[PDB]
Amino acid sequence: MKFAEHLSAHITPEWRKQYIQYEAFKDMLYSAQDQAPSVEVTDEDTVKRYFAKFEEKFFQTCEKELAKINTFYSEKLAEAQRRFATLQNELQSSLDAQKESTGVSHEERVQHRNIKDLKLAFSEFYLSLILLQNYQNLNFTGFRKILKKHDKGADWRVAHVEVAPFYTCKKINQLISETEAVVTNELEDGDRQKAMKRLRVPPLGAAQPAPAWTTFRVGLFCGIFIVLNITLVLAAVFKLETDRSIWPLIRIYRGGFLLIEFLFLLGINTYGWRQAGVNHVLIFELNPRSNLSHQHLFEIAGFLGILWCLSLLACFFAPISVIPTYVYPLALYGFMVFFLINPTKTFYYKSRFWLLKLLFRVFTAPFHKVGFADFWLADQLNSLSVILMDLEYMICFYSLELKWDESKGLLPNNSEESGICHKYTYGVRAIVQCIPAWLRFIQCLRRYRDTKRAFPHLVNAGKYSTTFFMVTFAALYSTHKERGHSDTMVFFYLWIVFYIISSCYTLIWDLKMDWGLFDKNAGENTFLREEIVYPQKAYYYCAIIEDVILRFAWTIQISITSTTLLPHSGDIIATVFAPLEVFRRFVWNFFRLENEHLNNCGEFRA
Amino acid sequence: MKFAEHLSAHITPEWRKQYIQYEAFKDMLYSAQDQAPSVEVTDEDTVKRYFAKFEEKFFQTCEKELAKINTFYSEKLAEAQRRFATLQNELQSSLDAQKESTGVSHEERVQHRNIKDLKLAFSEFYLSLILLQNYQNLNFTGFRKILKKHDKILETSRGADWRVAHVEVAPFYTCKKINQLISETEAVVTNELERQKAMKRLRVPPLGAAQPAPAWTTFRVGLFCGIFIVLNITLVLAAVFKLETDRSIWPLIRIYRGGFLLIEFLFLLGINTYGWRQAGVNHVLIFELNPRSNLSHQHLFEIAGFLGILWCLSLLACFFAPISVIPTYVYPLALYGFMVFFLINPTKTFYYKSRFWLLKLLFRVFTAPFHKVGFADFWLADQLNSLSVILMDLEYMICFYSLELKWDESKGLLPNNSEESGICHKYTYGVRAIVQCIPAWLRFIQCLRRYRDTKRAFPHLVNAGKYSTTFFMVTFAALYSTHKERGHSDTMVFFYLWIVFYIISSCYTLIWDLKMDWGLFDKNAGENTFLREEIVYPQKAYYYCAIIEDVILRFAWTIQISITSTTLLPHSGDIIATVFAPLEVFRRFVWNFFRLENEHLNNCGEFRA
Ligand SMILES: CCCCCCCCCCCCCCCCCC(=O)OC[C@H](COP(=O)(O)OCCN)OC(=O)CCCCCCCCCCCCCCCCC
Ligand SMILES: CCCCCCCCCCCCCCCCCC(=O)OC[C@H](COP(=O)(O)OCCN)OC(=O)CCCCCCCCCCCCCCCCC
Ligand SMILES: CCCCCCCCCCCCCCCCCC(=O)OC[C@H](COP(=O)(O)OCCN)OC(=O)CCCCCCCCCCCCCCCCC
Ligand SMILES: CCCCCCCCCCCCCCCCCC(=O)OC[C@H](COP(=O)(O)OCCN)OC(=O)CCCCCCCCCCCCCCCCC
Ligand SMILES: CCCCCCCCCCCCCCCCCC(=O)OC[C@H](COP(=O)(O)OCCN)OC(=O)CCCCCCCCCCCCCCCCC
Ligand SMILES: CCCCCCCCCCCCCCCCCC(=O)OC[C@H](COP(=O)(O)OCCN)OC(=O)CCCCCCCCCCCCCCCCC
Ligand SMILES: O=P(O)(O)O[C@H]1[C@H](OP(=O)(O)O)[C@@H](OP(=O)(O)O)[C@@H](OP(=O)(O)O)[C@H](OP(=O)(O)O)[C@H]1OP(=O)(O)O
Ligand SMILES: O=P(O)(O)O[C@H]1[C@H](OP(=O)(O)O)[C@@H](OP(=O)(O)O)[C@@H](OP(=O)(O)O)[C@H](OP(=O)(O)O)[C@H]1OP(=O)(O)O
Ligand SMILES: CC(C)CCC[C@@H](C)[C@H]1CC[C@H]2[C@@H]3CC=C4C[C@@H](O)CC[C@]4(C)[C@H]3CC[C@]12C
Ligand SMILES: CC(C)CCC[C@@H](C)[C@H]1CC[C@H]2[C@@H]3CC=C4C[C@@H](O)CC[C@]4(C)[C@H]3CC[C@]12C
Ligand SMILES: CC(C)CCC[C@@H](C)[C@H]1CC[C@H]2[C@@H]3CC=C4C[C@@H](O)CC[C@]4(C)[C@H]3CC[C@]12C
Ligand SMILES: CC(C)CCC[C@@H](C)[C@H]1CC[C@H]2[C@@H]3CC=C4C[C@@H](O)CC[C@]4(C)[C@H]3CC[C@]12C
Ligand SMILES: CC(C)CCC[C@@H](C)[C@H]1CC[C@H]2[C@@H]3CC=C4C[C@@H](O)CC[C@]4(C)[C@H]3CC[C@]12C
Ligand SMILES: CC(C)CCC[C@@H](C)[C@H]1CC[C@H]2[C@@H]3CC=C4C[C@@H](O)CC[C@]4(C)[C@H]3CC[C@]12C
Ligand SMILES: CC(C)CCC[C@@H](C)[C@H]1CC[C@H]2[C@@H]3CC=C4C[C@@H](O)CC[C@]4(C)[C@H]3CC[C@]12C
Ligand SMILES: CC(C)CCC[C@@H](C)[C@H]1CC[C@H]2[C@@H]3CC=C4C[C@@H](O)CC[C@]4(C)[C@H]3CC[C@]12C
Ligand SMILES: CCCCCCCCCCCCCCCC(=O)O
Ligand SMILES: CCCCCCCCCCCCCCCC(=O)O
Repeated sequence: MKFAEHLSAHITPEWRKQYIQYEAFKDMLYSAQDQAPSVEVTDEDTVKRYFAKFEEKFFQTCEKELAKINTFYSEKLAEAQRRFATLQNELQSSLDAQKESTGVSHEERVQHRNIKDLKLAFSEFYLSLILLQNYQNLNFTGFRKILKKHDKGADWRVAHVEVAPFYTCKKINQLISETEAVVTNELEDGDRQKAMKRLRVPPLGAAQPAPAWTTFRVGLFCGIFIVLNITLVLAAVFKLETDRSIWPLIRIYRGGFLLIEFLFLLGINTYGWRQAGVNHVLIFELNPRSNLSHQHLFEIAGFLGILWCLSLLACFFAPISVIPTYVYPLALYGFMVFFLINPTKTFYYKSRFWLLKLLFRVFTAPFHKVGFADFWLADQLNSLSVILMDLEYMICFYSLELKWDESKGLLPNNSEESGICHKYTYGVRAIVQCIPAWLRFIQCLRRYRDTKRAFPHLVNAGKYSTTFFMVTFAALYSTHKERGHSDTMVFFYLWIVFYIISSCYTLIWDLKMDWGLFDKNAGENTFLREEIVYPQKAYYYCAIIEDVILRFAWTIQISITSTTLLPHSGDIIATVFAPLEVFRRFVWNFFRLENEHLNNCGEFRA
Repeated sequence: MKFAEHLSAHITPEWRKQYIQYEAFKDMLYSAQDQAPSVEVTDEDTVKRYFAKFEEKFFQTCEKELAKINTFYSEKLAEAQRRFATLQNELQSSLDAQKESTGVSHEERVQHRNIKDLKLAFSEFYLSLILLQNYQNLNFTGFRKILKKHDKILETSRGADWRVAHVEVAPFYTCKKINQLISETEAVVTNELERQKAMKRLRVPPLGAAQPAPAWTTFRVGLFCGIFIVLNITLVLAAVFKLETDRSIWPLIRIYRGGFLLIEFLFLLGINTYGWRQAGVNHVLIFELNPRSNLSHQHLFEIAGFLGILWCLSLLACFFAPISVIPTYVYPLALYGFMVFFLINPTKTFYYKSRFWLLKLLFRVFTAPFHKVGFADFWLADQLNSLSVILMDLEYMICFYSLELKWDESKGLLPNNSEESGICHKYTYGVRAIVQCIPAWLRFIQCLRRYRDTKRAFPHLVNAGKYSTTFFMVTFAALYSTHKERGHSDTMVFFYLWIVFYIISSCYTLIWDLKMDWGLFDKNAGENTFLREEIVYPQKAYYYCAIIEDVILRFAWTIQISITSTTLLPHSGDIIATVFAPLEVFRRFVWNFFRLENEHLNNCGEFRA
């Protein structure tokens, strides 16, 4: 799209006559491409003459429009400071009239109407300032784009555009800060939240509502998913066979359910960030022009939910009666992976390719610098470890447990489980669960070796490394219970000895390094930090309590399982707790990204 | 909303200091509203003095706003004519540059770039002209609203004589020259710049009305559509598998066909209003709807999907028979009862304005002779002509729940046997006949009233014949059926008449559709073969396909009378009728698209005159 159509789409005609006429230069460039001769048509010396002309005429035209853009941004910055002076005098007059209502009622009612009217006045003035940054940054991007199209110029953009007064003058940016500092101290008399609520203008080309077609698709997918889920519940209640164990099916489909729930919660998270003002575009280093809003994620979440409901429903009662049952769980995940890769330039190709790059960089953790996106994804994998181990179990079941001859082999004939796949034997289960905590450990050590700062890159390393010992002790306990040694219970102690640590280690951390709460300076925000982006502190306290509970939720599992001795209690509690784990990650994302935006806690961009 | 907040929604802030600052006057009214003394507080003569001072002070304030807005529109209209002259100079200079490529390539490419750029120039010129029309009519309604609010508060009528004697003669309203300025813009663009494309770019959809519906309503439309689709599929599967194959499902089909027709009609009406809005046919003026707030296509898709969901659920509950203690014959009654309740809900929720407007329209239509027929009344009374099967199904359901259903049996909705012998589904007593002729009676009486009101024997009496043919059509059909029941010879002699009138009614109401409703086959055709001079919709293939579709569908019974008399299937007639009813609603949906266009263009109904 070459930053040509969407650029004109988000261009206001009011200043369009003096923006970088990118479309006009496109027309000139293609039209003069149409008259490119060959070696025989014009001699090589004349070819060099033609190319030298082309390049120098393009560069002098660029110089002319460069001078035009500098002239406009100089006059408009003089206008911006003149408007600063005028609006400052008007706000001083409003403050004097406030003193006429404070230090010395129809008059007071008129004065607060005037206060709100000037509030709207600096709102549209902030909009004009946003238009001026549009001028600046879109001019920069158009310069780069047209010049690199000509090149396909570099020392020209650097030696003209990067030093031109139309981008070297970052004061307009801090002028926006003035518009901030003028408001909060004078308009709101010290209220930051209402300021950022009113004056902060969402981008017209990015934060605009998504097309009604995408919202309709989201609604259609959500409705189909709801009805399919209801039909699935009824099918389980009635049409499901009660004489066969349904555990392999649950274990196979628990990963897909956890992934779809995660995508839906991530859509909610990105909506929350966008509304609260946390510019995750900069934090994630995403493309400012085109990015996935919350609806574009709800769409994929609903589509995959429909896909999972249909697959599970076909697994419940066979519709074809000639196709074996296991084909549905195989095909669902197979074409989910296909949709993930999808080499063709369709179905969110930009975001899918970006995610594929991120996954490749994360998985090969030690040999790559850790950005915020990489750390964030390798942390998200920590709470989605159930998906990885469930995929491992599905592979094991399809390899060494499933009977390919029997059509209804997915649901075992017997109601008892004795296969190797769901056991901790050989340590395979232990290893596939420690993968997410291995990537984070390696990434933390890489950050330490890249910044030579022992803190917090080494405390993070210990926090991530506790799970190694915890899982190892759990595996030893399971094996020694299988064999029945005297040391068995001893290993159990070590599990509980380390588990209560590996939760506390990830509980004093989530509340202090990630969420930044319990700050030394609190003031009005009890137990919180100085600045709270989100509206109500009740959300903050609910998040604290929820994380405190969910980091120890394993206590309930280890309490019921070791006491009640139900026919099948461990699997039930694990399957119940996995969605709670994903919910905990969803809650954590809000406050982690907010703190990263505010205090730059990760020291990523510095 | 008192035309205050939604008004503030559609107000460009750049002229906000120039319109009537309605909120300000709302504040001044509320001031002295809290400053109104009593008889004991101030004596009666002083009460009159205070009230008269209030009248005079709002009156000179209204005079000040009158003068300010008059001066602003005078300045803006002088600016508009200077802009018109200057843009005419620019556009004729573009004509000269065009002649450079025509009478006197990079130059031609640049010329068409300036052509598209100037097209944009008059795009925002049209936007500014529309803003001036806003300055006119929205401010007009602003004075209307503020003065009438003051009148109600102060129990006076001097505000009415003020608006009539100041605003109605004010230069800012009497000067309709800005509307003819838009007219000149359109004429110049059509003649010089470019009809279909000219009315496509210049015509700016209203910012407060045609703006896309909130995403929280498009989402609801999607949710309802998806639930409906899945429920529809589950219902088909339940019919294929879980439906009992020993009983006759005919009473259920007949009871539940009416709701399906109504929901399909509402969905097709949503499609129709989207088509009118996109094609540029303003249905707001023609239908006499409120320009500010009206139902867009999504607001109708929402109700259609919701009612489809409810119908599908009711049919499913009648199918699976859950709870196991509530009988099967409660679900259709509950569904139709709640539909009626939702139509007549008195609370100010769920499209209260639209529902009250529809209630008024239905009351005016059904008491046909006593009310002057507008376009809305004629249109609604015409819509029932293709929805008569719903009225027939409601009559059948009434008869079934009264005289044939067994209240003792739980599974009484589906009869024990597989044969039908009840009176309800027959033509006996003419109850199935008079119910069929109700929409025709309403239309016939409405058009006779139209004649008695305009004294123009045409086309108010030819249309009366069109709506009266079906009287003889139903009379002969019912009499033939009754005489065939007994077996008298004359029944055969009567049958001819039915078929005879079948080719005298469907023909008669065909030449009407293609000539006086749609207005095609006009004497002046030109390039538009078989069509009228000006066509709004893009492709003429749509028009020809519509002609073929209407020709086929107005003659539907030809197939039915061809099949039920040949195969002699035990239940061919009911199957064919149930198949044809949705086709009948589709034929009405197609007819609307072109009837409204012709009414907009040629004022064929002669309604607004
Ligand atoms: C046993 C049966 C159980 C069945 C459960 C199956 C799952 C049910 C799923 C429920 C619906 C999920 C999606 C609902 C929200 C859809 C959002 C959407 O697409 O609309 C956009 C919405 C409004 O648009 P606006 O904010 O004006 O524009 C923003 C510009 N980008 O803008 C927004 O995005 C903001 C508002 C929506 C986001 C906040 C609320 C999200 C949903 C909260 C949970 C709802 C219930 C979830 C499932 C039940 C479990 C609790
Ligand atoms: C495989 C291991 C199993 C464990 C789980 C691992 C995968 C979890 C799901 C993916 C991670 C969550 C989504 C990550 C993106 C979040 C970032 C965000 O808020 O913005 C969305 C992002 C923006 O991208 P954008 O700015 O449009 O790109 C412009 C490029 N110039 O755009 C995005 O949305 C980026 C992500 C791609 C698009 C949405 C996700 C598609 C996933 C398809 C299904 C995956 C199935 C995996 C197989 C499971 C089998 C068990
Ligand atoms: C991705 C994988 C590939 C796709 C897989 C196929 C699609 C999903 C699975 C559809 C399954 C449909 C049902 C198949 C029935 C097979 C036979 C059977 O066991 O019947 C179920 C039961 C039997 O009742 P019985 O009285 O024994 O019938 C006697 C027959 N004369 O009968 C009953 O209980 C009644 C039947 C109820 C069926 C409800 C099914 C609802 C969902 C269907 C699909 C909806 C999709 C909608 C969304 C699509 C996207 C727009
Ligand atoms: C045996 C199983 C059988 C299965 C059958 C089940 C029933 C099928 C039900 C299908 C329902 C589809 C209707 C839902 C469409 C709603 C679309 C919508 O609301 O989108 C908004 C759309 C674009 O909006 P925009 O122009 O951006 O802005 C408008 C300014 N306010 O604005 C619009 O509304 C305009 C564009 C959409 C409307 C025109 C096309 C809609 C209908 C297409 C056909 C649908 C299928 C019909 C059923 C099949 C039989 C033929
Ligand atoms: C009883 C006899 C049965 C035979 C059928 C008779 C009823 C058929 C359905 C109603 C007729 C179709 C609706 C006609 C609308 C035509 C105008 C149009 O396109 O605009 C929609 C109109 C605009 O209204 P608006 O401008 O918002 O309000 C004006 C004041 N501000 O707003 C509208 O949409 C107006 C209509 C009201 C809202 C939608 C319809 C709700 C009705 C609920 C279901 C009706 C159930 C009837 C009983 C059936 C039992 C068998
Ligand atoms: C407004 C009206 C009043 C309210 C209406 C109530 C809701 C609509 C009716 C729901 C009916 C649910 C099914 C009830 C079944 C009762 C038992 C029965 O006859 O079952 C039939 C079939 C075979 O059962 P069988 O195998 O014999 O059972 C053995 C017992 N262990 O067993 C089966 O049913 C097979 C499983 C398929 C069930 C498909 C049901 C799909 C629809 C459910 C509702 C969806 C609503 C979603 C939208 C809500 C809005 C968001
Ligand atoms: O839409 P995209 O896939 O992101 O590609 C477009 C555009 O592709 P097209 O040539 O097909 O229009 C190209 O614009 P130019 O720089 O060549 O003028 C270029 O991508 P390619 O050259 O590889 O095709 C560019 O860069 P990128 O793909 O890295 O984003 C990008 O345009 P935008 O950066 O403005 O989106
Ligand atoms: O929302 P609506 O039902 O259309 O009513 C509003 C508004 O009602 P509210 O007082 O509740 O805001 C009133 O505006 P005022 O004339 O009092 O300023 C008045 O209706 P009521 O007095 O009966 O409540 C008026 O008339 P109507 O309801 O007939 O339309 C109408 O305002 P609009 O005419 O601008 O729509
Ligand atoms: C993550 C996604 C791709 C799900 C993984 C599915 C694929 C990769 C896995 C799951 C089950 C697997 C099969 C399980 C068992 C056997 C039998 C063995 O003798 C040859 C390999 C073969 C045939 C495997 C091939 C790969 C396989 C199809
Ligand atoms: C560098 C340090 C801190 C981390 C190294 C992590 C690796 C080497 C650890 C983490 C989890 C461990 C496994 C946990 C459980 C089992 C099962 C047991 O019956 C044999 C050992 C075995 C298979 C362990 C092997 C080593 C292991 C894979
Ligand atoms: C008390 C414990 C057990 C449960 C409560 C935790 C849950 C329900 C709370 C804690 C954090 C909360 C979120 C915090 C902030 C926001 C942003 C706001 O714009 C919308 C609500 C939203 C998205 C909240 C939704 C509810 C939420 C997820
Ligand atoms: C209206 C929307 C929510 C869909 C309706 C779904 C719920 C309310 C329906 C669908 C399936 C129904 C159940 C189906 C079967 C039985 C068995 C018997 O004991 C009667 C009640 C009972 C237990 C029903 C109660 C209501 C029920 C649970
Ligand atoms: C158009 C909408 C309202 C649907 C019509 C439903 C209502 C009006 C109809 C449907 C069936 C009807 C019932 C059918 C049969 C009888 C038995 C008779 O001895 C008294 C009246 C009574 C009890 C009727 C009352 C009205 C009734 C409940
Ligand atoms: C004014 C004229 C032109 C139109 C009047 C239409 C009315 C009066 C007509 C139209 C349909 C007619 C009915 C059609 C069929 C039957 C059944 C028959 O067994 C007795 C007469 C009866 C019940 C008719 C009575 C009169 C009727 C109701
Ligand atoms: C083939 C014959 C027998 C029957 C088919 C008729 C149907 C499919 C045709 C006839 C009239 C047509 C409509 C006429 C005009 C419009 C308005 C336009 O903006 C979108 C398409 C739309 C909405 C058409 C859709 C298709 C349509 C409904
Ligand atoms: C005007 C143009 C389209 C001609 C229309 C012809 C139609 C209306 C005519 C011509 C032939 C006719 C059919 C000829 C023969 C019979 C057999 C008789 O036992 C019942 C009526 C029936 C089935 C007629 C029904 C009406 C009919 C189909
Ligand atoms: C499964 C049946 C679906 C019926 C309705 C489908 C509605 C969505 C069709 C999408 C077509 C592509 C249009 C994309 C336009 C956009 O995203 O702006
Ligand atoms: C049947 C369950 C539905 C669950 C999801 C419901 C989504 C819509 C809920 C609307 C809440 C109120 C907001 C209405 C806003 C509006 O009027 O546009």
